[PDB]
Amino acid sequence: PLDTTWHRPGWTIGELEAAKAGRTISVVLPALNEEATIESVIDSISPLVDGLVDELIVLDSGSTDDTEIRAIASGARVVSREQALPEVPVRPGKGEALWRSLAATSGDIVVFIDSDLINPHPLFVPWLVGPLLTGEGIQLVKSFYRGGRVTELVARPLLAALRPELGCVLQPLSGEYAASRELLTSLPFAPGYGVEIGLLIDTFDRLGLDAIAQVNLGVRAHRNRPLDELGAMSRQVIATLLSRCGIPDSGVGLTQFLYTRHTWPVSLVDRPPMKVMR
Amino acid sequence: PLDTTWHRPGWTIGELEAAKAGRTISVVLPALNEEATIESVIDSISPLVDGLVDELIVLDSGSTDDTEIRAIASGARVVSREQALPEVPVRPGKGEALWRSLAATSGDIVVFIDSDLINPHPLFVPWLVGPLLTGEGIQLVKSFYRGGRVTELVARPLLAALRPELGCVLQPLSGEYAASRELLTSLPFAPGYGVEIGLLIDTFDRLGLDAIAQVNLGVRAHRNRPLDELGAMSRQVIATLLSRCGIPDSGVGLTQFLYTRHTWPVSLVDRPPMKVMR
Ligand SMILES: O=c1ccn([C@@H]2O[C@H](COP(=O)(O)OP(=O)(O)O)[C@@H](O)[C@H]2O)c(=O)[nH]1
Ligand SMILES: O=c1ccn([C@@H]2O[C@H](COP(=O)(O)OP(=O)(O)O)[C@@H](O)[C@H]2O)c(=O)[nH]1
Ligand SMILES: O=C(O)[C@@H](COP(=O)(O)O)O[C@H]1O[C@H](CO)[C@@H](O)[C@H](O)[C@H]1O
Ligand SMILES: O=C(O)[C@@H](COP(=O)(O)O)O[C@H]1O[C@H](CO)[C@@H](O)[C@H](O)[C@H]1O
Ligand SMILES: [Mn+2]
Ligand SMILES: [Mn+2]
Repeated sequence: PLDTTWHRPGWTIGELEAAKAGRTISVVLPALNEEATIESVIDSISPLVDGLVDELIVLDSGSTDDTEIRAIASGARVVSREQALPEVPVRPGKGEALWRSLAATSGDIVVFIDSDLINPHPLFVPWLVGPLLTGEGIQLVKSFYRGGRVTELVARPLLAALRPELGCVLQPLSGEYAASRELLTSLPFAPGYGVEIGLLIDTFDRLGLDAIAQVNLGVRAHRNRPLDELGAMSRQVIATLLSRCGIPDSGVGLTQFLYTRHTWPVSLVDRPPMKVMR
Repeated sequence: PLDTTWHRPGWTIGELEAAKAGRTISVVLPALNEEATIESVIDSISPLVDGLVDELIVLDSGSTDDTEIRAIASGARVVSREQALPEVPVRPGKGEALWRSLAATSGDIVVFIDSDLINPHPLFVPWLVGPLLTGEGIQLVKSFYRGGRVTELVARPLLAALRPELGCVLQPLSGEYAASRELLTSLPFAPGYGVEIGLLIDTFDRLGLDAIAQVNLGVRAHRNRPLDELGAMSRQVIATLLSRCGIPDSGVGLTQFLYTRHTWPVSLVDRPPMKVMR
């Protein structure tokens, strides 16, 4: 029921660049403390600039390490959250950075690539924009690949429970996807780690499956985090997913006993469609 | 807000056995293919028989390996699901076995110990019945200890979302707990791996927190399973948890792409309170 390129796409960079037909392509890498990996990621994409890709920015989500200077040294334009929308104070979390990035870019197509990937293939951006440029009716392109414990224990079982029409999607929370600016500026942006599951469910409720494609990116690798930082990610994924399914969420943060106690933040506050800022 | 023995309880086996006061104690080990571990588990408890513990059974949930003969060789009474309730056909899953075991035992207090524990401490049963025998108003005693990825990514975040009053419980899905027969035969029994989260939420909705205690069992170890068998456990945990929170569950099983497709069963069918079979 869901368009799925299962094996390596066949289009070439010149074919895809032809099919642009006046549309522009923006690439955004959100970065919070990724000095180790940001340079390899930028370098996998920058060859495409002025060709297929018209714009590449690194949205610096508050990095205190060498992310900014290493990204500058790789030729990337670096935008802080403040610089993307200065009149609006900054909130924490990933969803904030991706929402803000819509103001700092202008491509008709926006591509999101996580800045914590290790040895990312240089055909990621070409593989993601493929269905947008060639397919008709595609507005969102998620990716799948190949670890994935929030996805496989939280997101996918919960979608099976509440939005079973999205059971065919293989990586709902994937950080690598592309979508049209029209779609992105229409949708609200969940906070924190809810942003991906939120844009998936919202796109489906607004356009159905036939506007959603997914593409195989081979196999991936990234930081594999501690189980506790996943508890908080899981919580925010649940919070967002319940909201889009009309289920009230208590707003209570996950408390963990390490034994010593600590409560993690969870946000129920979405950012509005970027359209309202026109 | 929740009674919690944080460190090793102080009662001794003779003190606890005095506080029995005419009540009997039944111990149940549900077993599906546990030949490797069933003997060590039985042996940690059998010294207590005819003393604190009045009855120990192994409810054989369909084992095709040497679980039954090794359990017999360790002096345990072995009951099959058929033998516990012959007039009712057998359904799969853990919840079925624990429900059936209420018919095959008769203690005023029932203690459940997973038969897949490695080197279980012989004070587990004494530590679990402690609050039931000495405390007043305690009807359910959960355990905590010390891995725990369904618990920490699914159960606890979801309880925070939907039943935040149970955020203090440290291991909602723990297989080691004790409860009164009156409570257990009043409650329905979720199917499969939903049985623990179901008995927790149901007990709370019926008696509040002050009927629930939890006790430290130190540190544990068991099989650490594949991520896919956890996906299905997670699904059934979600299914049961949504039901007790009045949220409709689609009944759609989790589909996984290993890429090759496969859908796992999920059950929405609880067993009724064992009382209805009187
Ligand atoms: O407030 C935030 C949180 C995350 N990220 C980015 O989102 C991606 C996914 O974050 P995750 O925490 O899963 O990875 P890690 O922290 O291990 O690098 C990474 O590129 C982060 O730099 C971000 O820009 N802002
Ligand atoms: O249909 C079932 C499923 C599980 N169990 C028991 O429930 C406990 C927890 O099961 P789990 O699958 O988590 O452990 P494992 O299969 O790795 O031994 C174990 O003692 C199993 O023998 C059972 O008796 N019947
Ligand atoms: O699912 C998860 O728990 C992690 C993968 O990290 P693990 O190695 O599973 O701890 O990644 C999630 O978030 C990533 C960033 O947003 C996405 O790229 C993954 O699709 C998603 O699974
Ligand atoms: O939470 C889980 O995923 C597992 C622990 O296994 P893992 O090593 O975390 O894969 O155990 C759950 O189920 C057990 C049996 O019912 C319980 O004893 C645990 O409390 C529960 O966490
Ligand atoms: Mn990552
Ligand atoms: Mn176990």
